[PDB]
Amino acid sequence: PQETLNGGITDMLTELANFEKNVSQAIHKYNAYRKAASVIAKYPHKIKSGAEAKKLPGVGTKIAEKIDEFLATGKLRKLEKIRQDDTSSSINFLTRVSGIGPSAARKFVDEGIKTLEDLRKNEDKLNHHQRIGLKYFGDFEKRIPREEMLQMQDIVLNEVKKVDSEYIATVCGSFRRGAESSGDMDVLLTHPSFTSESPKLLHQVVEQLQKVHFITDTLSKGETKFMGVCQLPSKNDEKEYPHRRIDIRLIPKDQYYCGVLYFTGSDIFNKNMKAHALEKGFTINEYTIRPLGVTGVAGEPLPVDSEKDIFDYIQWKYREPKDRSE
DNA sequence: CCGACGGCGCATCAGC
DNA sequence: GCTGATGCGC
DNA sequence: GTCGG
Ligand SMILES: Nc1ncnc2c1ncn2[C@H]1C[C@H](O)[C@@H](COP(=O)(O)CP(=O)(O)OP(=O)(O)O)O1
Ligand SMILES: [Mg+2]
Ligand code: NA
Ligand code: NA
Repeated sequence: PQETLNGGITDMLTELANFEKNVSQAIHKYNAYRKAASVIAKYPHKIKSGAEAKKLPGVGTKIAEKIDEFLATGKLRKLEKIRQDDTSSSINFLTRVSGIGPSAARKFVDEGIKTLEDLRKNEDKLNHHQRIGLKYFGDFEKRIPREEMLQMQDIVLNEVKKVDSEYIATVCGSFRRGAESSGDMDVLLTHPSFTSESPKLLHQVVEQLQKVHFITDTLSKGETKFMGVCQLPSKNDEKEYPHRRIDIRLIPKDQYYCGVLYFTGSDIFNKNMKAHALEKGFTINEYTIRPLGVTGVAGEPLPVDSEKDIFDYIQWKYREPKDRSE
């Protein structure tokens, strides 16, 4: 539904979420406010009262009261107060830097470091990840048009196959679901030589992507997970492309399609679909699907060579990534 | 009333 | 030096 | 903050 509908309420609730996460360090309250914001965002009527909102799952007594105040006055006193608080507003702002969480943000502000400018002046106090987040502060907040995501996929699949034609690589996330923009790029990688039974398999791929100057920085890298930065090549005379976030995950072959399913999402759909599998005698996670015995004891992971196999264990019919919004 | 609300890879800290 | 905890992001 | 055992 249109934002004008309840956008004021949803904006209020998201701002509250952010203060709970970044300032109060209350992650579960952050998620409570986000859940309330989502269900309200999907509500196809302009909310007239807190009572009306309370009928939705995730909206309770306190949010109902906040909605009543917002509706009667057009603001929320406590949010107005938080906004003008130099300490709170600065802490909340610094967490937009990738690598600066609530703990780091609090410490910086405690010592007089409140702005990106102060961060620039204080490089020695920033760890590697934080320096990268600062460097690309603006770029990391931009979204990625699907047309660029396709150019990016083109490079990733080409270079992976060039390293070893037996690798399998799948760009997952919202992109695989057919979205017209993405926040970042998620790549799942596997290889026949890597099973749960059985490295350098990930390194070889990261190395090649750096060699062709697609990967530009590294946030973290181990034997199964890479998190870093990449950029599309620019044409002479054209404005250069923003730097983008990319993650690459190496997963065992025998867990690969459970991973593709899971990392394609949405979370709504995942959380959603864990359900059916249960009621049908199955426990599912990002790695495996296992049968639940008559007392609830999990059996060995079931064999899986496709996304559809998973649906076929729970007697469902394949639903394309296109239709997995929920 | 009162505990769950996701869990885990990687980087870095804290303590030994 | 090593092992476990914490912070962070997802 | 909300839900639910
Ligand atoms: N809070 C959560 N709980 C459970 N699962 C979650 C999750 N957040 C993300 N996931 C899962 C599903 C995503 O497809 C996948 C990657 O999460 P992602 O952060 O890359 C979001 P996509 O779903 O990629 O949107 P976007 O990138 O275009 O903005 O991991
Ligand atoms: Mg993504
Ligand atoms: Na951050
Ligand atoms: Na952030």
